[PDB]
Formats: sequence, structure tokens, C-alpha cells
Amino acid sequence: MVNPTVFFDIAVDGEPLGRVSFELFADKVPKTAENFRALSTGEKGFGYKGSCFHRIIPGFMCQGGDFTRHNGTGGKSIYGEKFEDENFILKHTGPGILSMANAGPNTNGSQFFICTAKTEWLDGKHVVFGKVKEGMNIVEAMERFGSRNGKTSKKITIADCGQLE
Ligand SMILES: CCOC(=O)C(=O)N1CCCCC1
Repeated sequence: MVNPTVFFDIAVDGEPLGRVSFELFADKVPKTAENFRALSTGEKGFGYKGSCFHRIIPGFMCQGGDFTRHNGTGGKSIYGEKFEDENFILKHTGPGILSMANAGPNTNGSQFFICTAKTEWLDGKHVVFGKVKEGMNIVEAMERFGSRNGKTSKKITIADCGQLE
């Protein structure tokens, strides 16, 4: 151990954009970090590779991780279907925060978002579990394919993903 590092290679209608890497806070939210880690390697036989960022809102966040329905209504965890909010120790303090999307309390599956700003109104509502390490420039590039309601102007996909260490 040590907190693990995962990467995504991002593409735009298939054209490579670049690599984003994340530190996952297994020291504070081990169950949540492990879900995202395993979905990033695909070790359970499903996961993030090939999925899209379906909702990108400039100045707010980039949301993805629905690998089952590919529209924001789907996705599942490595623990069945959904799991509890683990804790809310960490806060949405600024750009680069990685946090769990949900449909209300205790409905974590696979969907997640990457903040591009401080979003303190999500504190206590979404479980923060990591941060961007490398590639914030790529997140900023992704953000530019979003819109105010979150519809993307091109398809923003996870071409590849996995664990770095
Ligand atoms: C910024 C994260 O957004 C979400 O998790 C999301 O999709 N929703 C927020 C919670 C209610 C349903 C809609």
C-alpha cells in the first residue's frame, strides 16, 4: 500500500486528447476508492473503458462512468448494484476533486465527476474520494466540449484506463 493511482486516456470523437491521472484516497474512503480503482482496471469484467463523459458543465464539473446505459441512468458498483455513502470527510475544495455522482443518499454505483471549481454545495451530498494528479489541462480541454445543461458537443470517451501504481 499507499493510495493508488489510476489513469484515463480521453478522446473526442475518437481523436486522442490526453491522459488524466488520479490519486484515490483509499486511506480515507477505502470502499469508494476501491470501486473506482477496480472499475478503472476492468478486473471484474466491466468498467470505465469505452464509456463517455455524458454531462459536462463548464465552471462546475465533468460527469461520467455510466458504462451500462451510457446516458446517466446507469452504471453499477463492484459490490452488486448500489452502495452506501461511505463518509463525507473530504470536501469539494477546488478544481481536480474526484467525487461520486448519485441519485440521492446511499445510491453510489459507478458514476463519478471531476470538479473544475470549488463546489461546496455538494459537500455532504457526494462522496469525495480522489484528486487529479496529472492532466488537469486535459480536464480543462474536456470542459470546453460541455454546455450549461451538460450536453456535450462531441463524444468524450475513456479510450483507455487502468492503474499506474
Ligand atoms: C455533480 C454530480 O451530479 C449528480 O450526481 C447527478 O447526476 N445528480 C445529482 C443528484 C441527484 C440526481 C442528479
